[PDB]
Amino acid sequence: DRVSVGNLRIARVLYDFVNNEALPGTDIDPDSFWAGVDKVVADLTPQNQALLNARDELQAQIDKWHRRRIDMDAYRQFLTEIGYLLPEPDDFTITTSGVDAEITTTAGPQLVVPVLNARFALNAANARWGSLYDALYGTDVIPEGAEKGPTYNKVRGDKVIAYARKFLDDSVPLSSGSFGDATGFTVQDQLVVALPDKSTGLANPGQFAGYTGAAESPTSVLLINHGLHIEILIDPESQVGTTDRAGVKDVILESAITTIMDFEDSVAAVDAADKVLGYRNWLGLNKGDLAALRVLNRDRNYTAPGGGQFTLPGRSLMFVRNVGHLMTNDAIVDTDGSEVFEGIMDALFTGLIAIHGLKASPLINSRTGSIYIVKPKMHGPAEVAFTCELFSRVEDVLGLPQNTMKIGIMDEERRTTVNLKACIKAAADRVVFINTGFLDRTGDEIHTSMEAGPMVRKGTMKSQPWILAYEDHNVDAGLAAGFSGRAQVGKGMWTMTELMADMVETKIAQPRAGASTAWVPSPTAATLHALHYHQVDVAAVQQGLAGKRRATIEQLLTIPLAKELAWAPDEIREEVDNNCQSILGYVVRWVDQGVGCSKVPDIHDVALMEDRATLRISSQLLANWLRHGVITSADVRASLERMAPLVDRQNAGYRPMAPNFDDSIAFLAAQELILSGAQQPNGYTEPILHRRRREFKARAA
Repeated sequence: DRVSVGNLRIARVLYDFVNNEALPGTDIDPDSFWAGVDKVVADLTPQNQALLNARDELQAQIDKWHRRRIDMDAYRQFLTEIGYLLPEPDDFTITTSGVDAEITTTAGPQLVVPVLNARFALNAANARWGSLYDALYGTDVIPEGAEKGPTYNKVRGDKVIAYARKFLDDSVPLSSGSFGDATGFTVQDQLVVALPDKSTGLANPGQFAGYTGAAESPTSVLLINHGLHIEILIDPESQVGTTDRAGVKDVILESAITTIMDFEDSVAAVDAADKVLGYRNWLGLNKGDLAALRVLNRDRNYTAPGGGQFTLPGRSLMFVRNVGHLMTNDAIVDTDGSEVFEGIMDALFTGLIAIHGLKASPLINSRTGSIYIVKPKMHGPAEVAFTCELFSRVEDVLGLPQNTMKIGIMDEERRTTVNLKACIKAAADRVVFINTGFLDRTGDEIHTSMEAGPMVRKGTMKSQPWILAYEDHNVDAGLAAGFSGRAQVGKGMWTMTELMADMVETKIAQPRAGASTAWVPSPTAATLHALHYHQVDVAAVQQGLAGKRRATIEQLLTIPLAKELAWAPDEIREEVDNNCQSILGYVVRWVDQGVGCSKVPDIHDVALMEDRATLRISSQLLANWLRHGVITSADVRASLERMAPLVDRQNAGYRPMAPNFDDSIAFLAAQELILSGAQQPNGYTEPILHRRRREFKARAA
């Protein structure tokens, strides 16, 4: 079933894929590459294993501590004693180089898409440019007599048009009058726009940055604001442009400035066939020839306010997100049976692939010659140090100069949060971002303090002292480490796919909090969230936050215990009902269809775009309420059974779970996640999930 190379037994599909598709073009000797792999896996595996065991020893110690008991003073002293809370390093500045300006300079939206889905991955890459009009018309941003019918509704149209003209006014203002009264654009020398009883220019001429067509009647005017590009498309002959008083047919926003192709929480990849699919798609993006023709967009040409032709990138600068340290995968199995660590595997294979995106021989990702890898679920700075070591070993096997493989550190584990400055310092010449999330981090929060008592409800976690301090701490640390002109400070994902008006209203808080990037669920959402980077001068904000220490180690460690009495019976029911629905709705699709991400209607029927992290939080909360006797096993079974046919309801378009639950592999998976969730390492969900997806796939054979 396998190819023996050194002490490794590689799955043939994987072996064949690396040799036939990946290796050619990289100037890496196939046999050499394979011994390289063999070497790295043997060398780094016990360290990898050492790190994983340290996690369990720490959690055990913490579990016992709580069981013998809150004295927040000795608690913090205990953590220090065991090596969980480490000493905070001296002040420093990251020194990472050869990084693209999308990362170092531009604040903008950031897309995340499951790599296994070439259609989504294609749109993601093409989402760097996005029509504002389409985004406004199609979503609930413009309210509905402007209803969306089977045909275009001109009423909705000039509402769209009005909104856009106002956007231009706030973003690239004219010295006199508004864009709403524009009648035409000309390029005298510079960008002059004709008003009815006037003619005016850009209040700051530097905002003009190019155009197309002829200077007298340009086909489009390129504008720039806060490093982001705005393009007004001008075609009086077009249907839209015929009714526009300056012949404007559309406004195009530079939107998803970067994208993350995800091998982690948004996919289901449980054996060697899945991984190859992922790697193959990642290959196609890097060579630049993936298609379905819908091709990757080529770059864009323009004319400076009196000069030559310059080209702007037309694709989203791509990061890849490898899996984390925990999992093994039988794509590579050792001589004596043991599955190799998935993360080590990802570093070599996605790193090898990325080499193709460094040159044309057609499409290039990084222009400065870096490979950008996001690493998730690290706990503490020894774990960061190992990842950097993994990368340096890989860059040797690949022939790449050291420091080629950049790191984006996800801050989503408690032991990383309280040692963030040191985690950053361990990657000080590789790091190109940090980022915060609600979902994994809360999962970890619940699991680390599982034994201390029952946690507050899920909806309530969003406002807890620990999480507010954690968000602020992330930014402070990034800024103090000198991120402003160097790396991204990122914030989490907007998960309500349909609530775009709501998104435009609230998600502005993230750049206001000094985040240079944040996550959006789609190309449409990317365009809309780009509006926020125009309103908010992030570099200004980041400059204002300098030297500020707005979160103390005492605040970070405030465990979210519910106060006594707390809830009335029906509130508890709603909570478990809601959690069981989230688990089922997601798990049914993960196990039966290997679809890691899609729109799962929640209890109140909102379309949520959640990944595996939602599993982690929902399950850990229930296991917590189980452990402290808030609810019983008799309670949990009940809801899980009640919600099961309703998930079945929300899935018309599949194999029902009700009424014969005990023979549904998904229903068993979801149930296991609850009842044994307290036993899962850091409440991770992969172990139970990977097992069951494999189980189900052995029903399909």
